[PDB]
Amino acid sequence: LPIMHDSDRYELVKDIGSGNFGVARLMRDKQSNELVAVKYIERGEKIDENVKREIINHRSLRHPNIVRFKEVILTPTHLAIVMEYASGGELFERICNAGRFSEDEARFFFQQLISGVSYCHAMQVCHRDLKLENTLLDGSPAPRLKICAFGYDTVGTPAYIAPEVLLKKEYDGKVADVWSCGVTLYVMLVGAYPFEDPEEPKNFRKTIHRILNVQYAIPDYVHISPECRHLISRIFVADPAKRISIPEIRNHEWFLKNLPADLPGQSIEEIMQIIAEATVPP
Amino acid sequence: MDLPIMHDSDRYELVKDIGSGNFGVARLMRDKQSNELVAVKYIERGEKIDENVKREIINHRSLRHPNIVRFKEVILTPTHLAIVMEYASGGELFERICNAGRFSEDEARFFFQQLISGVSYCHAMQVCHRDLKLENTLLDGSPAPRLKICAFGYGTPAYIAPEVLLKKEYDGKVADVWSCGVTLYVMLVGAYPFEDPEEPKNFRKTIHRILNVQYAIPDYVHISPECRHLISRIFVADPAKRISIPEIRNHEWFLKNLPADLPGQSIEEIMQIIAEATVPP
Ligand SMILES: [Au+]
Repeated sequence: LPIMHDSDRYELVKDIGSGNFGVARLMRDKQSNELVAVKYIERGEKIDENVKREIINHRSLRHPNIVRFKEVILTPTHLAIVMEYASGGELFERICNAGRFSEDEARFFFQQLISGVSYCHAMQVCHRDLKLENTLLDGSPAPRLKICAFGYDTVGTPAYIAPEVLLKKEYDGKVADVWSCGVTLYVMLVGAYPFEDPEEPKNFRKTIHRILNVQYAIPDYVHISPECRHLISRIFVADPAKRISIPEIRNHEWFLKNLPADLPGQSIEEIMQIIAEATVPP
Repeated sequence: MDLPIMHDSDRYELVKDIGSGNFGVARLMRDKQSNELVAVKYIERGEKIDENVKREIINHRSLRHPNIVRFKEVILTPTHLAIVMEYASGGELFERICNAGRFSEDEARFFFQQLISGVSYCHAMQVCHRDLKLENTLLDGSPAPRLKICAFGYGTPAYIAPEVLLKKEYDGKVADVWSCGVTLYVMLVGAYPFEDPEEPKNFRKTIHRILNVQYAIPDYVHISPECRHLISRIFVADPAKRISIPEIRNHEWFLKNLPADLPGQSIEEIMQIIAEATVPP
């Protein structure tokens, strides 16, 4: 990992290498005191089109519940991509710490989740560009949800995979995403993944089976409003045609409860200048 | 292995069954009369209910400090005695460090203050050393997390003091001071001292560095001279010469921004029940 740059702007906090921020550098902005992550791609043949793509693509994303691009820098050696860093850890970890959430806390996060997914869809980012199986939390004393988009250790359950995705080579990514969000809601409320047998999580055949046949069962000791239960039943629908849609959720009674109403970087020119300047290696 | 079945279903709402971690294999449930969240450990009626268990529970029940994981109550089941205590829902302090990369000197001081408060208190109660799980402290659910130390239980050799490795007789309280130094360091640096980060399972090399007190605050980590001094005063191989808890309580770094603040169950019920659960259905 390439050495420490712009001491005037950023302080090296810590080099990390095992999250979903990838292998990265953790740095503080000596003005905002803001925490930021910094990825790196050697200068040369790597600085290609699909990169430039990702960078521009990403910058477009501006919704707060997203891990936002900040800036691009040029070193002699590398391309450094600097973005927001969620210092609050994984949402899953908070769940495990809690045992499970109250329906109201689950609703609080789920609102942010839908807001960010909706926004991302409205910029045409479906499915596999979105790490909806491992969402994170910012550092704040009141935690904001933070979704990673484009990554240029952590266990990922197959439970996140929608049945049509299991069964088919082509599908609507947005609908699949809805399924995913269902998984996250469930896990928040139950403290365990649906479909997955908690005692043989590595029995993938069994898991997949239950996904295909939509076999889930809210524990007797878990008690949720009938509205909530309904919403869940409306997401866990095998037929993508019949699965509730994002807007439909945006108007669902459970979703609307206590819903907050809220729900100067670089010239793209100079960005392109630095990408260019970066495609050649001294 | 597997737990007995939800009980006292009128005082407590079952939150979750868990099988590992720091609260071991246990049960999370909620007291409906405080809203507070609790954890439950289970021992099998009869022989296992030994004198160490008696002593451990009694000693546990004795402690009342906001930085210590607190005893709530004990309960009898057909199969098990149920011990109910406070549950730190904020996870491990270490996890928060990793999430942060490292702490600012002020945040590290904020937690370290609580650390010393709780250790000091435990010492005054003659609870040293192995009674404290000082290598794995925890946080409550507070948005502004409170440090929570597990006492009595029912990793990295970094925490072990040179004398604990070498000498036959040692003071557990002084050893504890060393431990607290480790915690401070790791908060500030984001890594354990002594332990080679690229060779964490090299316990030989680690131990070597412990015995020779070989540590090195990274160039990119910048701490006040007061802080650096304190650390130099804790990481002393000779226990005789190591800074003491009271000495720390009066150290300038410690005192900065120091907050000034720094209905149980009857002993009879308790003893009664520990006695009754000596017999196994
Ligand atoms: Au050696």
